[PDB]
Order: sequence, then structure tokens, then C-alpha cells
Amino acid sequence: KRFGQNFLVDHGVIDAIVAAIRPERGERMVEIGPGLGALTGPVIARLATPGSPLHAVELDRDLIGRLEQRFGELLELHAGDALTFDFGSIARPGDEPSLRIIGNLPYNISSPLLFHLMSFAPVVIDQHFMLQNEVVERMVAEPGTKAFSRLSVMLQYRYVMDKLIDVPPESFQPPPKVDSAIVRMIPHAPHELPAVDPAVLGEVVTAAFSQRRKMLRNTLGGYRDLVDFDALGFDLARRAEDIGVDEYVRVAQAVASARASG
Repeated sequence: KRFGQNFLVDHGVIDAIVAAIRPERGERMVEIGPGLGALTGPVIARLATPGSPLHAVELDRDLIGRLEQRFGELLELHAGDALTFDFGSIARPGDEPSLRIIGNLPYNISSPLLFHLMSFAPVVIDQHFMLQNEVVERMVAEPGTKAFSRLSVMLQYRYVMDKLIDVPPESFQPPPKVDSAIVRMIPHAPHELPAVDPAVLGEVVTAAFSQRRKMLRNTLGGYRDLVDFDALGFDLARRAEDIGVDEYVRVAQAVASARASG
């Protein structure tokens, strides 16, 4: 649970995070949750020039005034909740992906925000976040492992992801009681995504993860009239938490096929 504010202060860790991101001049980048500017400053130093600011999203008026005072027109801050922000508004015109996203997300907002950002994946070059280690473990989790979840499946479907750096509590003033980590996310290109209707994948994953520790025979039981998964060789004695992204794609392909006409 977020208790007050925890600001990153260790200079070595800050510089390591910047080296992982590799912000460069010419890049369109937005930072979510700049805090007191621990990453904002170093990123601006590498990436911002007059006419090409670093973008940021923040709601706290005290933090906004402090940032604008410190960085002036090198920062372009969009005042509001990131969870309700149309990130599309700050992509460059054109068909090529153009937006780099970075930030530091508290625990509560991590899942909702990661899900919100999925709709902007086509205009996104990459994402780098500082999150609690528990969250990062879930994003990159293998099937059947303690941390494997709905989030793991939907993000692994859409992005290539890598845990890059461990960030211990002493990195922060005051230190929290949790470990953190930096994770990179790169959206698959359209031709690299599996041939599946993402709406049907979402539907299936939502059903399975209703109770991730129960047998699929129960949690995909709403599909039992439509598709006989057992007849197709899919073992329904397994649980949602045991099944990989590739298998979920196959289930969704089976469901779409069962519904097909023409």
C-alpha cells in the first residue's frame, strides 16, 4: 500500500534506469508519474531540446508547479489522471509507431494502467516502467508459476517483455518496504501477432481466470455447448493458471471457428 510519497534518490540507480531507457533527442516520450523529477531531469538532459520537450502526465498541482519551475518549457505536462488520458493525443502524425512511454507506477494503478495502454499499442514504440517487483514478476511469469495471471497472458500476447534491473528499497527516500524493478515492453508488429481476434482472446481469458485455481472444466464451462474442448484433446482438468499464451490463442481460435458461417 502506498504510504505518502517515496521519491527515488540513489544516483547510481537513476543513471542505470536512464541507461536502460536510452532516451535520445528527436524521440517523442511521455513520463507517467514524474514525482519530484528524479528521472525527469536526466531524461530531459538527453532527450529534450527547445521545440522538442519531454511530455509528462501528472495530477498533483504541487508537483506540477515544482516541475514547471525546475524545467520550464523543456517539459510539456498534461494535467490529469493517466488512467483517463488519451495517449493517442501525443503520438506523432502518421502510420509508424512514434510514442515512447516511461514511468513509476504505484501498485494499485499498475494493472488498470497497463490494460488502458493496450489500446494505444499501435502508436507505441516501447514502454519502460518502474513497478513493484511483484507486478513485474507477474508480467513476465511462466505458466503455472506462483505469479502467473490474466495480466501475464494479455501482456505476453501483445508485447515482448524483459525485466531489466532490480531496484532495492534503499534507492528511495524514505525507503518503502518492497523491492521494485524496471521492465521493458515492446509491442508486437501487426504481422507478428497470432492470427486470432483479440476480442475473442480477451473473452476466453476472462472466462478462464474467473477462478484461476479451479479446473477449466468449470471456468470454461460456459463454452461447453459451443465447443467440446476435451474431444479436441484439450485437458480440462488443468487450471487457468497452468495454460500458456499460445494455448489461450488456440482456445480462442477454436471458439471463433465454432461460431463461423459462410
